Amino acid sequence: EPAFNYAEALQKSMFFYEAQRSGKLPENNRVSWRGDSGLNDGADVGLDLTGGWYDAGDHVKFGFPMAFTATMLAWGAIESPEGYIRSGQMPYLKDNLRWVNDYFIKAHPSPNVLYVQVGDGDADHKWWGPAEVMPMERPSFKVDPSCPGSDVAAETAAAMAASSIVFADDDPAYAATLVQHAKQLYTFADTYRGVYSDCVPAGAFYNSWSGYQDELVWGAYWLYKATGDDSYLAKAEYEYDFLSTEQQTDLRSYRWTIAWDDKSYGTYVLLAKETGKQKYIDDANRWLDYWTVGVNGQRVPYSPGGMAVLDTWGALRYAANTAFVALVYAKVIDDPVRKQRYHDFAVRQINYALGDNPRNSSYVVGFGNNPPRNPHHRTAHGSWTDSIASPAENRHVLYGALVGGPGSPNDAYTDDRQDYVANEVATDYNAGFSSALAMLVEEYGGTPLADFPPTEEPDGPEIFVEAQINTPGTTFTEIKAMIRNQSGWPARMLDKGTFRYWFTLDEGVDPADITVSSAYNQCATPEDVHHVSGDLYYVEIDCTGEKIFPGGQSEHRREVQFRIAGGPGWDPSNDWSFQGIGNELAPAPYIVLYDDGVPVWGTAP
Ligand SMILES: OC[C@H]1O[C@@H](O[C@H]2[C@H](O)[C@@H](O)[C@H](O[C@H]3[C@H](O)[C@@H](O)[C@H](O[C@H]4[C@H](O)[C@@H](O)[C@@H](O)O[C@@H]4CO)O[C@@H]3CO)O[C@@H]2CO)[C@H](O)[C@@H](O)[C@@H]1O
Ligand SMILES: OC[C@H]1O[C@@H](O[C@H]2[C@H](O)[C@@H](O)[C@H](O)O[C@@H]2CO)[C@H](O)[C@@H](O)[C@@H]1O
Ligand SMILES: [Ca+2]
Ligand SMILES: [Ca+2]
Repeated sequence: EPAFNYAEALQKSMFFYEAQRSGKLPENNRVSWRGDSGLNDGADVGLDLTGGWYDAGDHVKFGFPMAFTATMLAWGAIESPEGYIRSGQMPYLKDNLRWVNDYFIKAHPSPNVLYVQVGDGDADHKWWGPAEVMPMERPSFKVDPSCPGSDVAAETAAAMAASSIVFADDDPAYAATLVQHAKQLYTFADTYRGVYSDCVPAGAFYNSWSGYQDELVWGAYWLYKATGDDSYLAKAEYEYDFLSTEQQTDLRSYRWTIAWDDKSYGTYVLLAKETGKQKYIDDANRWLDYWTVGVNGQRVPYSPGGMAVLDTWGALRYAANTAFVALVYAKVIDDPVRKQRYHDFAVRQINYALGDNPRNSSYVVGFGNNPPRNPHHRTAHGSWTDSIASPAENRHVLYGALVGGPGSPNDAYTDDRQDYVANEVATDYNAGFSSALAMLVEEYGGTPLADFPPTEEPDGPEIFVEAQINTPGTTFTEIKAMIRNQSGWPARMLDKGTFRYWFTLDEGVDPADITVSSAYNQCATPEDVHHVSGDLYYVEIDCTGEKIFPGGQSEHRREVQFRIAGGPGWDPSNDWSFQGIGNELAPAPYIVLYDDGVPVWGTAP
């Protein structure tokens, strides 16, 4: 039996990806706390750019890492389709890949034009709240021959190519369409050279630190696989010689690893696997050795707990990416010693992430023992006051998300939501991780949870009305009502609200003489009252036009003070809406709040 249930981890990983979706969500949506969002993406350029994935805990749709994630996800499915079949996750993987690939098609309106970003990094990062109610404008950026982006373009080509292979048997039509798009994108990237971060304002988030050379090799190889066109393999091998060497030696880079920016490492193994040339094998060997035994005395930093810590930001992601590729290489190399080394290294790194560490805790949200509970994720947190600090605990469980983890080689970590360097989550963080999981399911087995996902229930009323007697009076009843929108299942706008306060006509009180005034009212103040039947009447406060949403202190609520003066004879004790209203602001169950005529809170007479 496996040390950890890899099938379950994988199953949750796929759920995470579904939680990262943007656009109009399907009817079959598994994440109850996610609603439609980014519905006007692309409007600024008259295009429909809805869909795709939110990059991390933020809401900007960064094309570069989104494309990479897609390729890594497809890669793992090509390596171990059995792993996805066994864990019963194959349909979800295809579903997730279809989601991001549909978007890529939407974003490629012509052969040499690719939209690589929707949203502004700074503006988007200045606000902290659920995606469904984002209040900022989201500009769409692109790359064309006038300002190319060979890296992002070639990656998107690789993404669509690799996926076409996955859909090949299921949807030959779809597969063909991805292949067609991929060729155009690769051509565009090879013909118009350039770094995409020179054209789109993503440099502060996903700067093209290595250039496009690695993507030209990467993209070529994958198109080769999808098409079978030998010229593509030729293209890859040629471009391979132009890869980055290290410091002073003529040796190709071996001290880092494959991630959204640098695909050099992937190509070492991929071409070695394809051709079997010593040239590739040496590079792949040197890289994987630096991560295991070391080369020339140098070795990637290791913690006492056994974790390979490459950098501070998203440490587990790097180790996980290497763990996957290592497993892939472990099957092609004949060397018994190396095969063991790489394979054992991979299982160790994945196991560490799943719980086998000094803290004996999982680093995969919602999985294992003592998992993280507060990752740096806006929608998962569910703040309604534009604050990362409130509420204390994330209101949702982002099942399957792999956190950054220990940024230093000391196995230390603190589940702090405000730590985006170690506690943020991301689509690419789970890319290499998921592929490794699929390989491990095929080998060590595991079984998915029959009843998953659990259906979360709201942590209280989401949209309600609170009230208290503002000023005591005997010929009138002055109320201080506070409309609230703290929704999270999912977050929703409340722009057509109205509420009713029912009261009973008293002996000696002429309705004609009843007045409704206010000294402070963020909504409208009505002139007359409304007779229902008999002695039953009601005051209607109109808040339509007011955008009440869980995204700020003043945004989520509307204060309405209102005095109903009836003169001598006025008696609030027989009034329906008055039941329960004390001197402290508290939910008023008898004041009905309506969203466009539909009751959302309270009970009517
Ligand atoms: O020089 C060594 C090596 O560098 C490689 O590039 C690194 C780069 O040095 C490093 O700064 C960068 O760090 C990224 C990180 O990988 C990424 O996960 C994170 O993403 C953020 C994003 O910036 C936010 O906007 C938001 O969306 O959240 C996410 C997740 O937190 O951002 C940081 C900073 O940009 O990673 C690069 C890739 O490893 C070169 O590729 C390599 O060739 C060099 O040898
Ligand atoms: O880019 C780093 C990190 O920023 C996070 O948003 C920050 C924002 O950059 C800062 O100006 C503001 O004061 O605080 C917010 C919240 O920490 C963003 O949420 C991360 O995704 C991103 O990785
Ligand atoms: Ca690159
Ligand atoms: Ca009365």
